[PDB]
Amino acid sequence: VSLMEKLKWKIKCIENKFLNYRLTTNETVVAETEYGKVKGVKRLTVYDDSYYSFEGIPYAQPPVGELRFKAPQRPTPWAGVRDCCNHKDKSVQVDFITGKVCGSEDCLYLSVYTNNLNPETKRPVLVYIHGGGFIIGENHRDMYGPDYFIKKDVVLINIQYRLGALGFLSLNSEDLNVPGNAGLKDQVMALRWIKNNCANFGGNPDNITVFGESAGAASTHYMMLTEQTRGLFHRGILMSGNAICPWANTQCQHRAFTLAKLAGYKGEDNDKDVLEFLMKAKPQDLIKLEEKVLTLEERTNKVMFPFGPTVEPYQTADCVLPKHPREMVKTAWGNSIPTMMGNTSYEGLFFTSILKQMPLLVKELETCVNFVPSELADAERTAPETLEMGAKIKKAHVTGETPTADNFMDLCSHFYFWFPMHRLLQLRFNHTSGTPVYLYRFDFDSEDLINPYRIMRSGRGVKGVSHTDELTYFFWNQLAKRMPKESREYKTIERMTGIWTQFATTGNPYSNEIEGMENVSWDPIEKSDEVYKCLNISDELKMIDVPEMGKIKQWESMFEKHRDLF
Repeated sequence: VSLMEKLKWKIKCIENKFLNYRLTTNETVVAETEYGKVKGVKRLTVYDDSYYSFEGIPYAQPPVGELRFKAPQRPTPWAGVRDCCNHKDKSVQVDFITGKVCGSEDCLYLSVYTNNLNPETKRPVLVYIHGGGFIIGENHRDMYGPDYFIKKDVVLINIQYRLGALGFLSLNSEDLNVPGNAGLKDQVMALRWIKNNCANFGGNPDNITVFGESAGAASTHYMMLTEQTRGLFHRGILMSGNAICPWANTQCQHRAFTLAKLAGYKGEDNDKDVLEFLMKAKPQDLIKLEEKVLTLEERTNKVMFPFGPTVEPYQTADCVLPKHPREMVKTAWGNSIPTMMGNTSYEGLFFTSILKQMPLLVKELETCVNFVPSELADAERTAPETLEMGAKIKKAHVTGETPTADNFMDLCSHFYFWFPMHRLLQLRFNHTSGTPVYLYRFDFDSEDLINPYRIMRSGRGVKGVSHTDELTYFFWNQLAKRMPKESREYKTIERMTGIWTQFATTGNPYSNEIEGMENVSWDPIEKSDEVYKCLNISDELKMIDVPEMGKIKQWESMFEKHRDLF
């Protein structure tokens, strides 16, 4: 991020401090939890609404010392009142604006918001799992403010979970009890807390919806796949991602050794001696080196992150992912709850700044071998079958005689988002009770209201609807402002939170109380459909055939000889 955007951000951090004070009221309130009483507080919004706020509710023991890299343990209870009028630390990470390491190992918290702690009827409970590649993110209100959703009569809960190597280290040796996925295990313990405790805040434990964007959508989907969570919740919403995405899962068992070596370890490639070294390292020292861990070959093969969700090398009682996601879909409990999925209209537009920076990436489209699904390719990407599959992808995305940045971005929309969604829809239809899945396509562009991922990405002034742009219409953030009621942006806030609340309530996203829906016939996708229908959300709401369908089917065609892998 540029100096000018860094200054502008610092100014916004200070203004947000002042605003937050102005919007804090003096109406403190106490709620019960299974581990002790919590004190929260009423806050106002810039729209002059109000909500009860409890932040910093622990759902697990701080995963420090000997609990580092291990599955979470339940927190210790308390006999008095715990102060929850302020946020806790985020998980250790690199701050994207500043570039410096920030956060704490002491990060296993969730926050609970609602406009009314004693409603006459128990309310639908919406649980947001944040994205950020499993390496960044938080539940702080300067990023994920509940100010729009508290216009609706819901309970909203935003969780944290461990990030990076501290959340996703994985070792083969069973003696060591570091199988992987500690951060997903965190999410499991948070969802158990929510089911056990949401009643204390006016939530219906029999009507919980989990939703997330990007890594939070992959997370939502993992929570729908694992047996650990069977029946814990009742709707899911996957916003630009799922567990079949190529970035959502990695076998990272050798990368602990690599990270240790970067941190100054000398010794053998031996899980015990490697874990021992990493157990004494300063957490910030490990997070700072994480960006250096992937090899050139891995980055070329499109491995996005060194640590993340993984298939666990052995079983334990707390095992979240015992098989590859596609195998887990075959027996998944969550195939049988109402689900909504969708993507933006130009997902890969996110990579604009990356292509400016590294313009030789566009030369990858000359053969497209690097984008062939890894299960079909070779690591060297030189086999003739790999070249033939790459030629198919190239037909789908290269529109003229020389590959362009736009073509690269288009291909990215499909490789990282639309293709895995198609794979997941088709696999799930084979293994479901028949509960509906609905599709949206977010296609609303504005520069009048933005979110911090636009600064991260250097996307100011870039026309089109990038990955992450929909977050602006769900959550308040410190770059936001009060929008006039008549504005296109306000109307889109109303619509998006309306639709999500409607879905959370009923399992059907359609409502004629939502403005612009009077001619919308939003039907779920069927097995028999050759062409997906979606609600395209722009200035109007319109059911259309997914514009991306053609390319989706071209990607599918790479599996003609290997239909069992599709």
